[PDB]
Amino acid sequence: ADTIVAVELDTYPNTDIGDPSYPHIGIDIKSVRSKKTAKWNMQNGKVGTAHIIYNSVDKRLSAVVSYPNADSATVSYDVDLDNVLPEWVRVGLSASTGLYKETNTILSWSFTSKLKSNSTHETNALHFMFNQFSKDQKDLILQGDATTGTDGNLELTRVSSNGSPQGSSVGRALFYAPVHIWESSAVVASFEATFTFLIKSPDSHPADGIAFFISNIDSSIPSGSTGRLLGLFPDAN
Ligand SMILES: [Ca+2]
Ligand SMILES: [Mn+2]
Repeated sequence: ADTIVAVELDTYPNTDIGDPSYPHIGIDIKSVRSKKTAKWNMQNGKVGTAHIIYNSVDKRLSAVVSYPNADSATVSYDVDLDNVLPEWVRVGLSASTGLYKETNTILSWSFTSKLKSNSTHETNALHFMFNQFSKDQKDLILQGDATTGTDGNLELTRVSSNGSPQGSSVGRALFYAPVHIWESSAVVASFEATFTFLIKSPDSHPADGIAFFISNIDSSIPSGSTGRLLGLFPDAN
């Protein structure tokens, strides 16, 4: 029952729900079964960066993920987000673990949305940038097991005292202000997001992944969305 558009960094291959047989980046439109994927050579324990871009003229949601000293991965999907999402949304980060586990640490997150109207003074914009996260980060809405401030970072899923990731965990952080992504006088609407993340696991098979997502403003974690559902979807439809 929420509406979800997401870019997933999916670390575990669930081949019965359509994943390819390797870690991958994907574009999810109202379903965990990605509309488009690309292979991702995820590196356990290294800091990675993902970038997400869209605009209402081209109507193409694109993402790129990379690590220093490595080649990038990229995915794009043609989708008119004015037909999928409401006029006002919230934007956020989500991650989960299941039987298999990893840390889902966010070290920085930035976002910019712009609406240009046909007026003389055309520009409307929202921008935020976090390069550290406090214990009490009042402009984020934390859901589930998400916490901020441990080492100045945002830990989307549970990590024990000694730094070990926990299984069967799910958490999200959403920016506190609603974001206006369509307006009747806008001639161009666009957005960009970037986040840096550290996925580490003591295991040879980490799971489940991190996603950037855009949702209805009152979105909440679906019941039972640990593991393969990434904190985003109530089922694998
Ligand atoms: Ca998966
Ligand atoms: Mn997937």
